[PDB]
Amino acid sequence: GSSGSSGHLYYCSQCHYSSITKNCLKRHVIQKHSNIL
Ligand SMILES: [Zn+2]
Repeated sequence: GSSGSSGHLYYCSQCHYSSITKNCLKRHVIQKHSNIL
């Protein structure tokens, strides 16, 4: 047998969250974090 990490997801700019595409992930950054400089 064998072992390893899970399939690819795009990771958040400010936490450990991840999603399918940047087009979904940006909504998490808009809603859950301070999306400012
Ligand atoms: Zn996040």
